[PDB]
Amino acid sequence: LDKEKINKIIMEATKGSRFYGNELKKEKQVNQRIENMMQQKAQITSQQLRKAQLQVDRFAMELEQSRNLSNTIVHIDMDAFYAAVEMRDNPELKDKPIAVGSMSMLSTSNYHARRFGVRAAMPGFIAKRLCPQLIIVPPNFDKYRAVSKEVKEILADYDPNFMAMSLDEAYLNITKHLEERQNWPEDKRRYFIKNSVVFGTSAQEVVKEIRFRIEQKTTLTASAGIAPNTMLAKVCSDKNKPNGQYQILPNRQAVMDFIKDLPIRKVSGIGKVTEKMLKALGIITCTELYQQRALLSLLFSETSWHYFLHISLGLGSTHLTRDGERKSMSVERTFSEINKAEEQYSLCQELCSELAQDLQKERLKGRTVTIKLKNVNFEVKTRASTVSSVVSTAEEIFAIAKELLKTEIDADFPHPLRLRLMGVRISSFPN
DNA sequence: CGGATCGAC
DNA sequence: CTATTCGATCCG
Ligand SMILES: Nc1ncnc2c1ncn2[C@H]1C[C@H](O)[C@@H](COP(=O)(O)NP(=O)(O)OP(=O)(O)O)O1
Ligand SMILES: [Mg+2]
Ligand SMILES: [Mg+2]
Repeated sequence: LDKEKINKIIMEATKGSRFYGNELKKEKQVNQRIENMMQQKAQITSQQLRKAQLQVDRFAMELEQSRNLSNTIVHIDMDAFYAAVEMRDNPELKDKPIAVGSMSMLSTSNYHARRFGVRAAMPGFIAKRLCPQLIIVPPNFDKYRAVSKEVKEILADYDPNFMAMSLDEAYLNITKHLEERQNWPEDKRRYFIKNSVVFGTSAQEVVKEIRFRIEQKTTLTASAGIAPNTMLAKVCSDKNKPNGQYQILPNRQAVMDFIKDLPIRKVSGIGKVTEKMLKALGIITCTELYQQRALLSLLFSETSWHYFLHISLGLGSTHLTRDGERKSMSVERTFSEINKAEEQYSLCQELCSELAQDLQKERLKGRTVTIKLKNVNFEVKTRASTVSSVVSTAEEIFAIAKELLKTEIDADFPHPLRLRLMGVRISSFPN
């Protein structure tokens, strides 16, 4: 299906739903927030622009002088992960458009199915109108967890302090390994086919060995970026996907040529909204994000343009900080409509139990409790409450969440809360 | 601290 | 029928 009929059936199948109501309502807030930003752009003077241009470029120099090309960062990323796993272990599904999910939602889809526009975060029933030969197949998370464990075993040989960002993804710092690998015999870097193969001394070659070894161990392909920092590496991981690599060599000129024409969306952390907002200023590539740096220092907060300047100069993180301790834990469930008050309490109590069980497993006790309610028109509320002494057991949590939900049914009274999702989150853990 | 929004997988 | 855990950030 073509790049016009896709958008045409999505609209055809979304039109007039309670969900699409809420999507239009979210679109206005965004367009308004843009309209407000264009009001500010109108009332920015020339003297302010030149006043900022100096202050920004004083900081840009502070960044540029401390640029760091000494480290070799790799990003590994599995291809069509949940789909690949399901394809691997069910031969029939190969050479056929699949998607892991339910009719309600799709985690992912394989590349065959992506040519019909079916993608991650699409509902099933829409993906079936886009492609009636789509086989939707339920997720087996425990397999995907097991498979991930198999790749993390390989990745640990190259950087034992690697950073598993997810099941399917990971940042590595292979700098220490590249120095050690320079003077290794062919015995230490030979691998047999599941008949023998050796891999070189270069970084390209280390990553070719890694990707090779994953394929022997899991029968799954992965893609990989190479670059002097994490931000770049993540983007060149996407470059030659599926089943490929890219290296941005460690020199300023090579960094900048890659950056030069790079759409800002492809940077991790710039998403749908930011793209549309910056696009209203005529910024689509990374060089344009640089040119407009001064203007941006006035329209956006300090950290937000501090980020945009790192992006424009091709900069990012150059050492992986061993994943820190969590700030919150949560559980939430979607269902067909609930509206009787006593059911909603029962349901909350159940969530507060699961959340207590989970805390039990990691031994954590928090001070803040936060319910989340989403009604049949997809309008989300969040209601929170922080307490002196920490809490942890199913009763203590429920005690607090009960009252927050009381306030909500009582506020809409005499009308009932017609809700489709409920959640409970605990936060404010100790030092 | 409470609440909404954004973004990633 | 049918649109799914967590950190970061901004603002009151
Ligand atoms: N919105 C979502 N909701 C639930 N699960 C999701 C999801 N998006 C992704 N996942 C799950 C399903 C995915 O298998 C897994 C990895 O996410 P990616 O790396 O972003 N996507 P993939 O690897 O499938 O394709 P490729 O990387 O080739 O683009 O996370
Ligand atoms: Mg992937
Ligand atoms: Mg992005």
